[PDB]
Amino acid sequence: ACGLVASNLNLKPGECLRVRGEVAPDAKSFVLNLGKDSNNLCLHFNPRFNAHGDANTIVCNSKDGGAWGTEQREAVFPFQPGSVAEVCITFDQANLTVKLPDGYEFKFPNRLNLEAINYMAADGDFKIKCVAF
Amino acid sequence: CGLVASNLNLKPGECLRVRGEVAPDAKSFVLNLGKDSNNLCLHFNPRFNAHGDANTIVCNSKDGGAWGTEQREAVFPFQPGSVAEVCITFDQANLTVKLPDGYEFKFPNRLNLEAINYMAADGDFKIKCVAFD
Ligand SMILES: C#CCO[C@H]1[C@@H](O)[C@@H](CO)O[C@@H](O[C@H]2[C@H](O)[C@@H](NC(C)=O)[C@H](OCC=C)O[C@@H]2CO)[C@@H]1O
Ligand SMILES: C#CCO[C@H]1[C@@H](O)[C@@H](CO)O[C@@H](O[C@H]2[C@H](O)[C@@H](NC(C)=O)[C@H](OCC=C)O[C@@H]2CO)[C@@H]1O
Repeated sequence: ACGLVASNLNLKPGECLRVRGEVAPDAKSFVLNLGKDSNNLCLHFNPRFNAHGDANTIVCNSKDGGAWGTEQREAVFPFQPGSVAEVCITFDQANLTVKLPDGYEFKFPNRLNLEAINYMAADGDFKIKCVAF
Repeated sequence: CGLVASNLNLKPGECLRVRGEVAPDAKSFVLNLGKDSNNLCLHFNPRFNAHGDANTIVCNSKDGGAWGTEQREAVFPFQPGSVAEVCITFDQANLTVKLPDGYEFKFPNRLNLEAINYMAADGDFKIKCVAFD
């Protein structure tokens, strides 16, 4: 499903983007995309509950000029179907830092050259309740 | 200009809460709501000192790119250099706009929208949080 799209976010390095949403009881996966536009993502954040052959795995990637980068997976899955979850994201030139429920945090390399994050899109089985910038 | 959001999927009776910062030198700010940028059920424009108005909220609609007839409100609970929250709901007949300090007004739903999918900010108001109830 296609969810909320925001543009002109003007999120600068060090600033925090917070997103709170409801994970569907029968959720299979959801996505938060961040970057410049739909073809230029410094972060594709994709928790997979049960999707693409994956169970309870966070998949991350980038997209540069339409081209998917090299996927990476994380080793903690602090999401439950049928619950509210918050995600908090910042960045600097080297990395995005993703803070999750249950104390967990990880970094994903920043493979694009964006001065600010201007675009966010949410998709899949996560109903956005609040965005704070 | 400011934040633009699409795919909001706001339905009748649901509450959209927008918090932000009114600039210290504010002259005017805008929240636009509707289907898309050409079809606005609400152009909400507090004018501190702008476009011929002092301390007046101007409201209008836009239907297929054409501005409607302006409505001016009777109240103005905004100050430059402050934080302010605006809360909006709608139904068949009207948008209801709840303002700081207990003020509220109605603006007719001229386009008869059954969903609000688009929001945009402009002017001397920086959005800091958007919430959906
Ligand atoms: C469009 C879109 C969003 O979906 C794709 C996106 O989530 C990317 C992120 O990298 O992954 C795509 O699926 C991958 C899948 O993750 C890969 N799995 C493994 C384990 O590496 C897969 O690998 C081949 C199988 C060993 O390739 C697919 C499709 O590209 C999402 O489709
Ligand atoms: C585009 C855009 C955003 O700005 C315009 C928008 O707010 C519309 C909404 O109807 O109003 C435009 O300004 C009017 C202004 O409301 C009028 N003021 C008065 C007091 O009638 C003005 O009248 C002539 C000057 C006293 O005309 C302007 C332009 O139509 C905003 O430009």
